[PDB]
Amino acid sequence: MGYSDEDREADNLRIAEIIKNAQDDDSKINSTQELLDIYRRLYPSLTPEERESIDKFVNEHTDAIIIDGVPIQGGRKARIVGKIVSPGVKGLATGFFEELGSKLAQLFAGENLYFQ
Repeated sequence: MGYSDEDREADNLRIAEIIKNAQDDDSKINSTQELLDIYRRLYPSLTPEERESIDKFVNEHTDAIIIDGVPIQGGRKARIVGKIVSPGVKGLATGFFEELGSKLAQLFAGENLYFQ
């Protein structure tokens, strides 16, 4: 259907590289932030029906990160530097970090959009 699958590999390469480049909890949890960037890349013109596929692996499949009475939704790690977070929530980010890698794998079959 598409005509640039070769370009998709570029974004996917980052997802896999993040997992392989991570081993410890602090490294993975901290690396998870970079993984989120790859997600927005596939948010150029996604539909509700199509995006539903990914939602099935985040909405009722992944967990959220409660920090400062302001947890996130949609399986993802928000930017929280120097906050009143706990050691029980910091680790939770790692649980989704690994799973996120596999999820982004399928997302590769669509498109991307770099910007910063």
